[PDB]
Amino acid sequence: GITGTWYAQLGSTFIVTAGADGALTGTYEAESRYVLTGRYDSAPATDGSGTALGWTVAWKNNYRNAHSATTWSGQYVGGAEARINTQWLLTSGTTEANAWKSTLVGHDTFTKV
Amino acid sequence: GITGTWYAQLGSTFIVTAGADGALTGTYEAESRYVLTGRYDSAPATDGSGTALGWTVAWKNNYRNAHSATTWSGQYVGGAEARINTQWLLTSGTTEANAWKSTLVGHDTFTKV
Amino acid sequence: GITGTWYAQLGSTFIVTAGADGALTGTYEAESRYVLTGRYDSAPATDGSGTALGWTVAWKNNYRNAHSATTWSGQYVGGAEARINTQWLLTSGTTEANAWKSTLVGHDTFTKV
Amino acid sequence: GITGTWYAQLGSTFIVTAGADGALTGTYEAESRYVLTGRYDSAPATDGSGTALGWTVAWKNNYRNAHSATTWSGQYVGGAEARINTQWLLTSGTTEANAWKSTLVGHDTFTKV
Repeated sequence: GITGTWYAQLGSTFIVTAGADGALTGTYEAESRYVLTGRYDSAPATDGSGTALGWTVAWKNNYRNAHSATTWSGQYVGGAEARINTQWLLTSGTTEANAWKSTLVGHDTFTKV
Repeated sequence: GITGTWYAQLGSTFIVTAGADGALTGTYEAESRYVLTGRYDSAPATDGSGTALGWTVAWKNNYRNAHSATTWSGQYVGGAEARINTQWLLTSGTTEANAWKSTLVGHDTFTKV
Repeated sequence: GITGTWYAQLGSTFIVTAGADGALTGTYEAESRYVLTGRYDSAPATDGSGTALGWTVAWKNNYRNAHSATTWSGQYVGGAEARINTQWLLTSGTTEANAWKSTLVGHDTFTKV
Repeated sequence: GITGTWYAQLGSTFIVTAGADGALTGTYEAESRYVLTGRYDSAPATDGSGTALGWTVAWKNNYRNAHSATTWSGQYVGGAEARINTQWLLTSGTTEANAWKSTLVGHDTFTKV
């Protein structure tokens, strides 16, 4: 259900493998490819509710470093129109005095199509 | 700097290893111990700003399953009074109609002491 | 531009008056009608960016009291397909020990249609 | 309980009047003084839980305009060490393409002292 390629409304793509142990591993997109890691409920309830998950990307790679990281929190909904609904937080490293403006909040939805 | 044991203001403890590759691995606390995974800026700026990081915990283990997950986003600040400042999002798996009440937001600070 | 009736994707409706002073006043929907109050940028930039605003609703009225309140933060975008894009926080009054689970985060978009 | 002067951990001050109707009116601090408006639970539960409230400030005044607004969501806790605990969202007006980076999230605590 979760393993495979997902597309965000804006162009971004993520490729992920969901292990039997509750692990998420993959990449977020060559100068713009980045490593991701996360966890998920490997035994969800059967009564129709979604499957909880989360993952992180640090924005550094062989070609650039933005000195920041994003975390996504949300749930997988199965079916014909499968989707992953998230909210995210983006934190940048800052000095002592600019800490208050260090974190962005947003949201996103991913589909298979 | 980041490897080691951290304590949250409320009692929670987390033990983490920061790899050379930008990886975070460890545990969050036996019936209450859980696996965590994340990423961090392995080459931060030198001008005094903090080090960006994030991690995820799925709330399932050999003893219980709360059908949910938490993600933490924030930064490490070094020195004599080292600390990690975060904001977090907690998502539970829900039905279609209760999705709107699915996600909590909060914050936390961790110290070495 | 902002004065008038707005509809949320789920059925909710809000009626608002934007004063010359930067004030927002109106109602959010008879047992389910509630008073709202807010503020907005009464002199936005001309270069195409949106108009910042925010408002609050306390969930008490002559017929019920849910001991909570929601605040919306976002921006107005003008044109043929005018819209207001927000993120919101919902806080409930809690005891000392359950404070950590006191606040929900979500998002919403409103249209004229 | 709520009427009066409150001080944030960083220097900011806010002066507010809580009406019998569930209204909040006041100012947030002369070139740096701004109008605020909000709402609160005028009949909270008696079992010890806090009193839910929210307010908004638009960052424009006779001396400057930052084309943005902040909303605060949280609760009042009474007693000898009275306090107001909040989380806030700050939205700036942006173009179509920079919308994703438009909103900051943070937190704050206010005291009487």
